[PDB]
Amino acid sequence: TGVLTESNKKFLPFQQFGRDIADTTDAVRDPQTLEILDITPCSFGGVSVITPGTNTSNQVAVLYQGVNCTEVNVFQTRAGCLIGAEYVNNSYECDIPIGAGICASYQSIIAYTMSLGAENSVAYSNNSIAIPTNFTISVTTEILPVSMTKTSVDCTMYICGD
Amino acid sequence: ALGKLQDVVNHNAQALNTLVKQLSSKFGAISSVLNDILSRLDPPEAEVQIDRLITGRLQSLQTYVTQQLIRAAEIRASANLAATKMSECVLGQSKRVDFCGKGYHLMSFPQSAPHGVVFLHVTYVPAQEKNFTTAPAICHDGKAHFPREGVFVSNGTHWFVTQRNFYEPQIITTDNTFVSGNCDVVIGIVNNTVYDP
Amino acid sequence: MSLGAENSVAYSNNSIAIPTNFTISVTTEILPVSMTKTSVDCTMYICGDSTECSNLLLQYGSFCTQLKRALTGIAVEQDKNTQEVFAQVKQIYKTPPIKYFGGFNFSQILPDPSKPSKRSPIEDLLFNKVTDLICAQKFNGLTVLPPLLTDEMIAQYTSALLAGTITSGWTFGAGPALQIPFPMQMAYRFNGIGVTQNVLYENQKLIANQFNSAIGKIQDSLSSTPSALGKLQDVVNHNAQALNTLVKQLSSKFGAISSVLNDILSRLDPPEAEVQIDRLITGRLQSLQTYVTQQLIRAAEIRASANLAATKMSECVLGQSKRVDFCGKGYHLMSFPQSAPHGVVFLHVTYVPAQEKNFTTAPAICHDGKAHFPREGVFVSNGTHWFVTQRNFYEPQIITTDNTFVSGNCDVVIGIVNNTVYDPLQPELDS
Ligand SMILES: *[C@@H]1O[C@H](CO)[C@@H](O[C@@H]2O[C@H](CO)[C@@H](O)[C@H](O)[C@H]2NC(C)=O)[C@H](O)[C@H]1NC(C)=O
Ligand SMILES: *[C@@H]1O[C@H](CO)[C@@H](O[C@@H]2O[C@H](CO)[C@@H](O)[C@H](O)[C@H]2NC(C)=O)[C@H](O)[C@H]1NC(C)=O
Ligand SMILES: *[C@@H]1O[C@H](CO)[C@@H](O[C@@H]2O[C@H](CO)[C@@H](O)[C@H](O)[C@H]2NC(C)=O)[C@H](O)[C@H]1NC(C)=O
Ligand SMILES: *[C@@H]1O[C@H](CO)[C@@H](O[C@@H]2O[C@H](CO)[C@@H](O)[C@H](O)[C@H]2NC(C)=O)[C@H](O)[C@H]1NC(C)=O
Ligand SMILES: *[C@@H]1O[C@H](CO)[C@@H](O[C@@H]2O[C@H](CO)[C@@H](O)[C@H](O)[C@H]2NC(C)=O)[C@H](O)[C@H]1NC(C)=O
Ligand SMILES: *[C@@H]1O[C@H](CO)[C@@H](O[C@@H]2O[C@H](CO)[C@@H](O)[C@H](O)[C@H]2NC(C)=O)[C@H](O)[C@H]1NC(C)=O
Ligand SMILES: *[C@@H]1O[C@H](CO)[C@@H](O[C@@H]2O[C@H](CO)[C@@H](O)[C@H](O)[C@H]2NC(C)=O)[C@H](O)[C@H]1NC(C)=O
Ligand SMILES: *[C@@H]1O[C@H](CO)[C@@H](O[C@@H]2O[C@H](CO)[C@@H](O)[C@H](O)[C@H]2NC(C)=O)[C@H](O)[C@H]1NC(C)=O
Ligand SMILES: *[C@@H]1O[C@H](CO)[C@@H](O[C@@H]2O[C@H](CO)[C@@H](O)[C@H](O)[C@H]2NC(C)=O)[C@H](O)[C@H]1NC(C)=O
Ligand SMILES: *[C@@H]1O[C@H](CO)[C@@H](O)[C@H](O)[C@H]1NC(C)=O
Ligand SMILES: *[C@@H]1O[C@H](CO)[C@@H](O)[C@H](O)[C@H]1NC(C)=O
Ligand SMILES: *[C@@H]1O[C@H](CO)[C@@H](O)[C@H](O)[C@H]1NC(C)=O
Repeated sequence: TGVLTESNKKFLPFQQFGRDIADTTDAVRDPQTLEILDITPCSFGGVSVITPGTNTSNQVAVLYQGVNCTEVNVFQTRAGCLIGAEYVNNSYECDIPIGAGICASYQSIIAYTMSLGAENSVAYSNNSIAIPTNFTISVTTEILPVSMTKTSVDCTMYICGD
Repeated sequence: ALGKLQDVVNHNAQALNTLVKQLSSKFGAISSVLNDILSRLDPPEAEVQIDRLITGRLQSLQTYVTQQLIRAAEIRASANLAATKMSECVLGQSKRVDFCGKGYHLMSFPQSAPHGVVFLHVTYVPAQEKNFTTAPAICHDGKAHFPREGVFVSNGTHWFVTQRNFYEPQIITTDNTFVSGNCDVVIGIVNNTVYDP
Repeated sequence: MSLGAENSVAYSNNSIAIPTNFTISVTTEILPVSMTKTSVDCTMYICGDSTECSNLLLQYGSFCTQLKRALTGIAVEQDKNTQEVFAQVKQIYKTPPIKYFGGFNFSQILPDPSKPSKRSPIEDLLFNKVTDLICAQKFNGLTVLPPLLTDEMIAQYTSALLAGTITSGWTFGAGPALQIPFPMQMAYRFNGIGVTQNVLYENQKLIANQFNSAIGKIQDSLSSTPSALGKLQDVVNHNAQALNTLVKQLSSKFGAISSVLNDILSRLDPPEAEVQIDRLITGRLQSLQTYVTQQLIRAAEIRASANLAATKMSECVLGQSKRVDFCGKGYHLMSFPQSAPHGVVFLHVTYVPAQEKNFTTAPAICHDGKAHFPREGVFVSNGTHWFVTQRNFYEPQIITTDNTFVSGNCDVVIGIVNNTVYDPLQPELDS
């Protein structure tokens, strides 16, 4: 199953079919008329559903991965076509990752380019220094997994039972 | 907050559930129940059906063991990191940056958690910074004076020497400065008096 | 093979070697951070458009769900690895408009305004030097997923880290960014490795020239060597190779009459077609499981490398590290992060001692029946006179009460030599 586009490839007279580097057909010669056609498979995409928690809302957005918007609140991203989210020029922290610098959040569902950080310009000069005059004692949490559940499998009973 | 430990627990349960789920798979055989296969067929074809079930179940079990081994390696690496943190953050003060909390590390406290450890990192964070005019050295009597442990700061009219991480201005003296060379070599040296005790 | 050039160290009980000069050495460390994110449609890959094949595939159970879940875990893991290595500052720092840092030149590592990508010349070189197969891989139901952080944003994070380190030293890592002049920052780093501030200040122009020359050499070395960026390219190669192998596996009969499902359906009745499709499904499923297993092992290796890269970014770039060989060869001074495709390159600026000279050494000096020990240095003799100098640079100073401390009598100490110890107070009271 494929689209048959015009081909610029010059086949030798014996050759009938054409193959990719990976041994998949990319070209063919028509039997009725001796012309070369570029066989290209029909478009496919990975449908991804972007949703907030169900209790908060039931609105969803659909991302078609790798599919241009013209071949399927519609916005075009490098990741694919995003339908059901409205692009906002504002930048916020990432809530739901879409990819290619695009993130989604619920406020309706909006898509935006995520802000890396707040912008700070340090006042560097040849002869000025900044000295702390006070301190904060900060306690922070680090959570590390140490062990897993210990599992034993009876191979004979699992495969065969009694 | 405790997502990582729960995730590990979730994976183990999920893996077992998947393995249990695999028992309900025909694997290309007439039935997924061995007892039905024995009850319904003669041994020459029952052997073939049992073989199909055995190969599918064995493949499932091998897949489960392979994922378990990869997860075991990941957990072992995490445990080794946790042991390193326990030795270096709890049993000692660490000069490594960001190893034992954000900021300058002071001490750490271990807390047990299911399948895990939680480290409470007590760190010192500088705050309320103030601008000062600074110089590399002080020129007094044709000699260059450098801070032994601090930095030279000026509030606009007077020069003092203070510790780098806290503002504590002190009079510039021979006690807290050392003399190396003449003033001319140093770039940016400023002229100020150096007190003698 | 020869292990090494042969050197015999001239050990003697009373001789020490003291460096009289230094070399500022910049070295490159290349670390992989992330891999290509791959997603596989299990049904499309194994069966394509065949309904009968999908129906037979359903009998095997949740294998497809397991493979998709594992790939999804790897895909999120790569983004997490990139966040851990690069997103370590919540403030995007910027360099001052006047790029004067006491004679230190950072043009090669700072972002270039002229370039549209806003990357440094070193970063641009790194991107250039790391590079219908893709179409076929896409056509077989395998999809490459874009990285969550784009290359420009990763470059922006590296720029923020560079701006923070250059303008603020190590303060920004541990808290608010506190401005410090770059020569004073370099002097602090010199103090960290045990060399006094005066050595940096007196030789500031020489140190700046050495650093600039080293940075230029680093750019030339990366540009002129094919195998400098081998590790990142290898990772890219493995991912492409794995996909190619998986695509190649579709052309395998796997013990069946044909490798084409459509031919099997067209030529055979369903009782034997089911057997042939089963053979194809089991072979393709085994191939897919094998691919996922290698991907998981590689993901673990890349995760370990990313954890190491994050540790280097925290300890070498955001701080000065006393760990030996962790942040370059030599005594570590500072480090600079540069973005690279699927990777980070660390420019480690280190202090290497050079032009060492022999001196006669003693553990202690005996004066007035008392043993004097150096507070911070070592006792050296040039043949006739005794001086005390810092261990890592030769700076002879007169032995005085100020730089020595008295513990015990001379007799207990072994190897003690007799020399005068000057008193600062003696001229003052005398005059
Ligand atoms: C130290 O002084 C500098 C300049 O004298 C201060 O930097 C200014 O900060 C304000 C407030 O954020 C900005 O609006 C200016 O644009 C900054 N100037 C420059 C040249 O960057 C800095 O805030 C002072 N530091 C402290 C702790 O007061
Ligand atoms: C340093 O910061 C501490 C807080 O971190 C300041 O303590 C506060 O002082 C104000 C006014 O004196 C009180 O209203 C607060 O209740 C205090 N907070 C705490 C936690 O004690 C302290 O005054 C600051 N010191 C300087 C010199 O600025
Ligand atoms: C810089 O700090 C010094 C020391 O604190 C200041 O000198 C003192 O200033 C106070 C108030 O102006 C006077 O009462 C003292 O008599 C001063 N001491 C001496 C020894 O003169 C100085 O004023 C500060 N400069 C600025 C611009 O704030
Ligand atoms: C720091 O002090 C030195 C010596 O007191 C100053 O050097 C003198 O400068 C004046 C005016 O430029 C000359 O007339 C003298 O001949 C200089 N003497 C010597 C020994 O060089 C120097 O100018 C001072 N620097 C500052 C910034 O005030
Ligand atoms: C310090 O002195 C020792 C010995 O006085 C020197 O070691 C000699 O080095 C030369 C040249 O490499 C060799 O031919 C000798 O055999 C070495 N002698 C011994 C006893 O090992 C050493 O080179 C001197 N250090 C410096 C920096 O010149
Ligand atoms: C320390 O080494 C530096 C070079 O690493 C020396 O600087 C060189 O000095 C010579 C003669 O003065 C010049 O011809 C070179 O061009 C200098 N090189 C550089 C890179 O500036 C310096 O002289 C040495 N110092 C000592 C005390 O040995
Ligand atoms: C910093 O280094 C850069 C390059 O490392 C210097 O730029 C060079 O400037 C010279 C003189 O104008 C040109 O001939 C070169 O073509 C420049 N190189 C590049 C790569 O553009 C720069 O002058 C140095 N100094 C400062 C203050 O930026
Ligand atoms: C060891 O170092 C001392 C001090 O640098 C040298 O003593 C000086 O030597 C020079 C040249 O011989 C004389 O002009 C000075 O007057 C000496 N100073 C004193 C205080 O005597 C000494 O010569 C060096 N010894 C050797 C063997 O090089
Ligand atoms: C170091 O100095 C001490 C004290 O001046 C020396 O001890 C003296 O040695 C002489 C000759 O052996 C004796 O006549 C004195 O009676 C000793 N005095 C004491 C208090 O013991 C010692 O010999 C010197 N050591 C060296 C290696 O020169
Ligand atoms: C077949 O028919 C087409 C259409 O009439 C003609 O153009 C062509 O020359 C014929 N012969 C071959 C060998 O294709
Ligand atoms: C000091 O800094 C300013 C801007 O930061 C610069 O214009 C000036 O040239 C610097 N001074 C010297 C002596 O380089
Ligand atoms: C000093 O070293 C030499 C050989 O290096 C050795 O023979 C001698 O015994 C040593 N001196 C003492 C007092 O042990």
